[PDB]
Amino acid sequence: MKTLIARHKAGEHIGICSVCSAHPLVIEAALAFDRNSTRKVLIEATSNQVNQFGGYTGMTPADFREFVFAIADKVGFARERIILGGDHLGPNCWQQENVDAAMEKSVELVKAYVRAGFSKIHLDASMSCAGDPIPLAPETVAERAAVLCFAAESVATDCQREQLSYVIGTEVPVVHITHVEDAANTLRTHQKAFIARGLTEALTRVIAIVVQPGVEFDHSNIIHYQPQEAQALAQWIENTRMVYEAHSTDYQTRTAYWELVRDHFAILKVGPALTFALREAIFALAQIEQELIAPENRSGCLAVIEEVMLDEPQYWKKYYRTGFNDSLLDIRYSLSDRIRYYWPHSRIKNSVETMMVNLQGVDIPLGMISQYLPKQFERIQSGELSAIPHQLIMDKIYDVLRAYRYGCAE
Amino acid sequence: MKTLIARHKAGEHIGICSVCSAHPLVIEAALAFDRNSTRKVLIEATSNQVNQFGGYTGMTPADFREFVFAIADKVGFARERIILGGDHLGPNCWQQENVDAAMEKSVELVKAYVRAGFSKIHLDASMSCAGDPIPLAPETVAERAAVLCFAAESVATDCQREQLSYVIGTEVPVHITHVEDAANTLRTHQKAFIARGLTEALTRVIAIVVQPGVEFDHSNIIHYQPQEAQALAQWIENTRMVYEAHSTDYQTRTAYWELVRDHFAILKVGPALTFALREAIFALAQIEQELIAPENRSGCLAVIEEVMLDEPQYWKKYYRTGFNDSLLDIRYSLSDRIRYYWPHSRIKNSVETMMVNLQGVDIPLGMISQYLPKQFERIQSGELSAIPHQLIMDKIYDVLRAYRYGCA
Repeated sequence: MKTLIARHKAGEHIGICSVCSAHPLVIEAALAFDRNSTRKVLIEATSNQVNQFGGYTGMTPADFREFVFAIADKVGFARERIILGGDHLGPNCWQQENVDAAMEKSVELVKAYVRAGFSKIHLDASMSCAGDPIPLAPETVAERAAVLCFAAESVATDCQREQLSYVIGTEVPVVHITHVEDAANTLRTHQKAFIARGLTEALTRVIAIVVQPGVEFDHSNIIHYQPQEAQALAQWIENTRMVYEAHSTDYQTRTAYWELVRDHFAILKVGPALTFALREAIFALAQIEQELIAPENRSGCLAVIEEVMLDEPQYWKKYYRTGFNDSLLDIRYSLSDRIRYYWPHSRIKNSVETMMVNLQGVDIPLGMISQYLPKQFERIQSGELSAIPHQLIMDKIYDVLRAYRYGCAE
Repeated sequence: MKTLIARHKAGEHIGICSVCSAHPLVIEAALAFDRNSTRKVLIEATSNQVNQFGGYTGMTPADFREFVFAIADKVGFARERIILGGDHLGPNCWQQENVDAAMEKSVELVKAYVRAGFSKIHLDASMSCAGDPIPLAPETVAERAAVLCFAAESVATDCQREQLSYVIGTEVPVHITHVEDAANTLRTHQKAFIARGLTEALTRVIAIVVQPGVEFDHSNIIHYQPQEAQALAQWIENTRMVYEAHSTDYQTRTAYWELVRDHFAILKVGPALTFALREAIFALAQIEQELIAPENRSGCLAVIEEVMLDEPQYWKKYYRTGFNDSLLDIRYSLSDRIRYYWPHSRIKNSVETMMVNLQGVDIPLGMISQYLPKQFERIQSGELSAIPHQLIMDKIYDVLRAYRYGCA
């Protein structure tokens, strides 16, 4: 959103949390969390999650829109308060193909997103395809981005075009804090590639550049933002119309989010942390169900989750450790959150629902909430929350959204 | 303390947290929590815990003093910053016995506390003994308090006497205390104390126990309703005393603050401290199940459950009858009857086996977020480590933090 960024550029401490999750409960929580505020909610898909072929979620951009809208309707959240975004749009998942074929799919990808009413468009053709040199000449990155912007602008209706915002650049190094001269060079070459295609107006719609401010996580480690080390970057962006977008901002302290927004990292992408919180809720509720529910009725859902992930290891296998118990500890507790790819699995969905139905039929003792969901227990104590399983899950996800809101709001 | 209450009577928002626990770890947490402040720490025992005959702890009041002091020495807590008190001192343990046998036990109980340097003394002889009318006449309750106070006075040094504070009354009903019944309790105690020659000792009565509308049981908390305790709050302003409130466990930090404001200046906590300790133990046992090799696991939880099922005297009258229900009560009830089992030999050793296993291992961040999320947030902000002992300490500090919010 242009107005929010303009308020930031005029010196207001304000940022936006970009929700990068396809999980329906996470999207429900994101929308519910702001139901009674006036803030816009930003939800973004990656070209892998959703594209013209359905990505891996079986959703086209049009599908994803209606999916989010249907959740919004159920919540009571006005569809117009929703910003939809495309993350890392470009040849990303057609990387193994030659330039022509990957760039043909990328053009139709950008067009699919734009036609579906996605207004925030991240253009990223920094990856080398088959036959390409490694790495790309920075001029080649820019040119390919201009081709993608040209495609967006050409399918846009007049109304959509004026509302389109472009993000450029990538967090991927060609943790290493981005050099100001590389960010400068990324802008300069995008400028030049845009002008070479007559994209003079579209260039004023490039609102953000992606940099690495010094944040990351892997399995059991967080790289905490160090403001002193990002001051050069922070200062460079001030003499532009743009803000920074930061990726992989998950698991930072609420102080860091505030510092980040102060230092002009005003669009903060979150994802794993949201489903990580959801998963902690499900695990907590499953432990509760194991003791509270009669043995013939228990869902067995933790055993189901584990079995599925062990037999279809493809989404986790390249991330986790080899030792057997180490792999289970990772499957369960890694900040990386590779479990997020398995919630759609039919066995997992069925057993989690069985669990939910079971727990909705009985009052959960307060002491079990204190044990397994302590922060929810305290909110129940203060009369702000009920012991309803669905609300306990929401609240778990809200706590992630609360950390961001502290950073992004006044 | 008399100066704390004097500040309160002069209009300052100040309270004190009365820690009613015998657990060494909770006592250690209490002392370490105020290690760097200038606050006094109040630790109280009941007759059941500690008396002439050792109670159930196997500690006389003298033993309990050295036990607190030994913990204070390790923390680096100056012994002089500690206040030792006796809770519900009177014939509660020996109700089954005759009036005069239960009362002789009670005077020797109260003498032993005073001799051992306990400076805060709750006199409560409101229970009916064998041969008594149910309930006792308020005059009778008053009379027996005067007897116990006389016994406390009869043994103090000049120094100890100058320092001796009394509390009177009880929370146990004969629903929020009628101002009238509170006034009647005070009035009768004054008359009985005076009649016993105890006019000077009367000036040393610092508090009366009432019910301000705070309670818990297994899975329910009755939350303090400030507007319902306003009549009580305005009555005590006229008197030389403050209120002491019992069973304040599990309230909000804002209810604690409201309590002190409304002159419930002594707040008694106990089961919430050990409840928190038990949550840390249970979380660590789960972490141990997943991190430690099969041949080295403590079997902590299975030992606890077995021991509690086999020696069930401390919980049997509290918990439910159904077998699974009784397991859920044993684990999770806010009554925390498990607190009586920590000193058992099998439980102690399996808990220490667990701690030894866990101290050699690196606990993944993700597990602490799952099982100890508030501790994880502290680690996340770099104000705590993934050290098992420090994880138990922090669970107990959170209870203590809520009180400090209300009291300081």
